[PDB]
Amino acid sequence: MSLSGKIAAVTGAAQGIGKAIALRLAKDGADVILLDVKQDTLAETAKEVEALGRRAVALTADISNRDQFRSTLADAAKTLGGLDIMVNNAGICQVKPILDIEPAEIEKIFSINVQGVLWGMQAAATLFKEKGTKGKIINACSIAGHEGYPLLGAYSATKFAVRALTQSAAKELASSGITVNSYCPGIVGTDMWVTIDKRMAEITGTEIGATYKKYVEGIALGRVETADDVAGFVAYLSSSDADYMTGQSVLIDGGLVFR
Amino acid sequence: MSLSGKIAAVTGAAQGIGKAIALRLAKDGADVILLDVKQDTLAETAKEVEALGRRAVALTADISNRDQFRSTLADAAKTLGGLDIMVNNAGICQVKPILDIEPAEIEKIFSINVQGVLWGMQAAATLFKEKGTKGKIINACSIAGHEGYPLLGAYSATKFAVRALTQSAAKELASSGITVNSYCPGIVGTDMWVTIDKRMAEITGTEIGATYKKYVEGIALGRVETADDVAGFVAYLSSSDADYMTGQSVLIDGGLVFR
Amino acid sequence: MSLSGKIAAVTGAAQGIGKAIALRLAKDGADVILLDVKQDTLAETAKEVEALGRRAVALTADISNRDQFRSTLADAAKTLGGLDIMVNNAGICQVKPILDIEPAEIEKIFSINVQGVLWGMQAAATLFKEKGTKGKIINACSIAGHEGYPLLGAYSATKFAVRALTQSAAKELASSGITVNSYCPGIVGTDMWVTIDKRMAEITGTEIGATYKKYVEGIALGRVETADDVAGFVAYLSSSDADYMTGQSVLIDGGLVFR
Amino acid sequence: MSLSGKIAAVTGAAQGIGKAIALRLAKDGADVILLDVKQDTLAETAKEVEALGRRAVALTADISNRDQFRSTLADAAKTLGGLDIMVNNAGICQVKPILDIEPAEIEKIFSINVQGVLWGMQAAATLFKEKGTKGKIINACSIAGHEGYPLLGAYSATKFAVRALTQSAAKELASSGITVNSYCPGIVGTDMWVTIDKRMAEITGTEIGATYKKYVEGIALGRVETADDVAGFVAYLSSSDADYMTGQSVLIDGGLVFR
Repeated sequence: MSLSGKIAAVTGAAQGIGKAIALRLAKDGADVILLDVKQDTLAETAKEVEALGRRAVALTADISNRDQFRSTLADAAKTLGGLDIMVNNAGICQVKPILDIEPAEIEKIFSINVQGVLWGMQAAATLFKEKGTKGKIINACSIAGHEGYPLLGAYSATKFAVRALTQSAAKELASSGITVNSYCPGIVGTDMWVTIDKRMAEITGTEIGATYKKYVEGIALGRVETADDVAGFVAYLSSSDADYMTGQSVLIDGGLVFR
Repeated sequence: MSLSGKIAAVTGAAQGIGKAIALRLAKDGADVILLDVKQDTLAETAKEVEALGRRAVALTADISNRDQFRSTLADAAKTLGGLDIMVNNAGICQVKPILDIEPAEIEKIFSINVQGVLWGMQAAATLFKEKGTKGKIINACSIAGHEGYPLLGAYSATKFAVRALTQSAAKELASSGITVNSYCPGIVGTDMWVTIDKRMAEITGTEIGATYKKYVEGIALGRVETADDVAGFVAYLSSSDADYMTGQSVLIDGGLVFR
Repeated sequence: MSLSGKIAAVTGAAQGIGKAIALRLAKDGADVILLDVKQDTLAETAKEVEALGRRAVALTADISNRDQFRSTLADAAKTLGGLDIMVNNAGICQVKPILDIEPAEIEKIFSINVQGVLWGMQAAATLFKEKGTKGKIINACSIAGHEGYPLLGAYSATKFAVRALTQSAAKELASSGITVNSYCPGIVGTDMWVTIDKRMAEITGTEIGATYKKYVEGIALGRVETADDVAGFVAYLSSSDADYMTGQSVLIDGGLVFR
Repeated sequence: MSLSGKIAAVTGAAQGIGKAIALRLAKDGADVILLDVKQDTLAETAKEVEALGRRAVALTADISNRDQFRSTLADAAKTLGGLDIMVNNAGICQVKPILDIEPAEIEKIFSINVQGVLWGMQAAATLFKEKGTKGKIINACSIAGHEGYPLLGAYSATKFAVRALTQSAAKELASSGITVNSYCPGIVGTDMWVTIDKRMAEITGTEIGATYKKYVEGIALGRVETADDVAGFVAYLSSSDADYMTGQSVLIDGGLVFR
C-alpha cells in the first residue's frame, strides 16, 4: 500500500488514461483530487474512487487558466488536508502537416499542453512549499516528446516542451525536496487512434484503417497499450521507490522509441 | 565557393549571430535576404554584403506574423530570382524561475521562437515547392534545446520545440527534396550574457559577474563561442556537403552537452 | 506480494547493490538464484533470503564464461522449478585516463561488463524460450552508459555497450515474450570520485576539488544514492507494472543525466 | 584550400569510405598517411593522392596492435613533418542474433572496432601532445552507435562504445587543444540488409521484405548513402569550421536516426 495517507491530484481524470491513473492511485491508498472539464463524468469517476474506499474531490477546471488552476487545486487540497502528488495528465492532440498549421491552432495546443502543464507544476509546487512537503510532480509526455512525427508536428513540439519543463523544474525544485518526472506512452488503444487514422487518410490518400494498423505493426511487443499499462508506471513514479528519480522522461511504449 | 548562384535568407540578420551568418554565406557566394526589425541597422548590414560583391535585399519583418513573413520573403525572393536556403536564426531569451513564469511572458517567447521558426519554414518551403528547388531549412536551436536549464525553463521549452519541429519537418519535406536541420550553440560571448548574469544574480543572491564566469568555466575547450564559430557550421549546413544530412540538431558548443 | 510465485537470478548477489536487489526481490515474493564469486559470502546472503521463508540457490560462477554461466543458471533454475527474471548486475569499474588505458586492462573490463552481460542474457533467454516463459532481462547500466566521463573511458564504453545490447536484445526477443531493460544508477560510492578528481587535475590541469564538485555536488537531489534506491527501481522493472516497458535504460540518479 | 599545409592520417584508406575520405582530404590540401592491411591496394591509393600533387605515406598496420600503431603512425608523421588530423575509420561489421553471438566473434569485433579506435586516438594524441599541436581526432561511428539494431548487437555495442570513448576523450584532451568527434553514417551497402531481413524473419517470425522496408526504405531522403556523402562531412570535421565542436557524434544518415 505504497500511497497510504497520501493525496494525489490528476488532471483529465474523468476518462481514459487520467481515469485509470486516478483509480490506480486510489487502489494503492491515496485520496484523489479529480480535475477535468465536465462535472457529470467527473462525478461518476469520483464515485468509483469512493467505492474503492477513498476520499475524492471532483472539480471542473481549465488547466490553461493559471490563476484558476492555482485556486481550485488549493481549494481541493484544503478540503482533503494536503497534497503530495500532482499528475499533469490532460492534453490534446492535433493532426496537421507542418505546412498547414495555422496560428490559432498552434496557440491552442500550446495553451493546453504546455501552459497547462506549467500552471499545474506551479499550483502544486506552491502548495508543497507551504508545508515543506517532499512532493512529486508527474507530467504526461509521449513517444512524440522524444521524436518528432509526421503530421504530428504541433503535438510533438508541445511534448518536447513538456520534457524541457520537466528538466528545468526538476533542477530548480530539487532543493525544496520536490521531484519532477514525465511518463511517455506509445500507442494507447482508443477510438482516438481511429480518429487520427481517419484524418491522416484524408490528408495523404492512404486507405482508412491502414495507418492505424501500420502503426500497431511497429510496436516491438506486438500489442497496443492499455490505460492500465500507463497507470502502472505512474504508480511507480508516485511511490517511495521513485524518490531518487528526478528529471526523467521515461518511455513505456512497447518498444517504439529506444533511449 | 560552395554557394555560388544560391540565394539565402536570414532572420535576425542585422547583428550578432544572424549578421555573422549573412556575411559568411555572402563570402561563400550567396546573394542574401536580410530580415530583421530595424531598417537602419539592416541597411548597414546590407551594405557590408554588397561590399563583399553580392546582392542584398534588406526588409523589416515580424517573424511571428505568418502571412506577412510569407509575403515579405516572397517579395525578396522575386527581387533576387529565387531562394535556396532559409536560416531561421532570430529568437529571444528570457530568464525567470519556473514558479514565476507568467502567461503573457510565455506566450511572447513561444510566439517568437516557436511560431516564428514555423512560419519561416512554411514561407520558405512554399517557395521551394514552386520551382522544385532542393531547398535547405536551417533553424537556430541551443544547448537549451537538448537539456533544460535552471532559470531558462521557458527558453529551453521553446528550443526543445524547435528541435521537434526540425524533425517533423525533415520527415515531411524530404519527398520535396528539402532538408531541415538545426544548429545548437553554447555560450556565445556577448553583452547579452552580462545581462543574463545580472538577472540571475538578483533572482538568486549570487554576486554579479559570478554566474557568467562559472558558466564559462564549464566549457571543455576553455573559451567562449564567437558568432563566427556558429556561422562556420551554418556554412557547412548550407553547402552540398550537407545534402545527405536531415533531421539533425547539431551541437557546436565547445564541449558543454554531449550527444 | 508483487513477485509472488516468481524466481529471479541476480549476479553479484553476495554484497552491495546486488545483495540489496536479491533481498528486495525476495521480500516481494521471489525465490532467488544468487550468483557471485565467493562461496562463503554467497552462503551468508542465502541464509538472509532463507530467513524470509524464501528459497535460495547460491552458486559460484564467472559471468564471463559463456558455457559455464549457461549450465550453472540452468542447474539452479531446475532446482527451483523455473526462472522468470534475470538481473545482470555484476560488473567492475576502472579509473584510467584515455591515453593510459592498456590492452589487458580494456580486455578485462569488456570481458566482465559486456561479455558477462551478453552471456547472462543468452543463459536466461535460452531458458525462457525452451520453456516458453515470458521472461524479464534486466541489465545494470549507469550514468556512464549515457554520457562518457573523464577517467572513466573504459567503464563508460562498457556501459554504452550494455545499452546497445539492451536495445538489440529487446528488438530481437520481443516476439518471444521477453522484455529487456537496463537500470542506470548515479553516484553511490564517493571515494572513486576523490581519486578521479585528483587524477583529473594531474592530467588536464583542473583545480583539486573541482571535478568532485561538478559531479558529486552536481546531483540535483543533493545526496549520493543508496543500494536501496537502486533496488527499488529494479523491483519495479521485475514487476508486472513494467510489462509494457522494453528496450529502455532508465536513470535513477538523483538528477545528474537528463534524457 | 581548406586544409592547406595540414597532414591527415586515415585508417582503412585503401578502399571504400576510407579511400574517399583520404582523397577528399588530399583535394582539400592535406598530405595523407594511408593505413590499411594490404600493401598493393594501399600503393594504388597512394598513387591517386600523389597525382594530386600531394604527399602520401602508405603503410600496412593492424589497428588492434597498440604499440605497432603508435610507432607506425609516428614513423609516417616524421616522414611528412607533422600530423594534424587522425581519422579512425577502419572497422568491421558482423550480422548475428543476440542469442548466437560467440566468444571469439565478439572479442574480434571489439578488438578491431573499439580497441582499434582507442589505439588510434592514443597514437595521434601522443604525437599532438609531444609536439604541442592542436589536433583533431575523428572517429567512425554509425546509426548503430545511437540505436541498437536487430542482428547487429555486437556491431551496435562497438559503435556505442566508440561514442563513449569520443565523449571521454573529448573531455580529457580539450585542455591540450585537441578535439574529438565522430561521424555516424546510415545505410551505404544494401546486401547486408537483405541478409539481416531474411535472418530476422527466421529468428523472430517477421515477414520477409519487412525489415528491409523498415530500415532501407525508411530513410527519409529515399536513397542510400554514398562514400562521398560521408567524406564531405569528414572534410567539415577536419576543417577550421569545426574548431569549436567537440565531443559530438553527428548523424549524416539521410534521416534515419533523429537526435
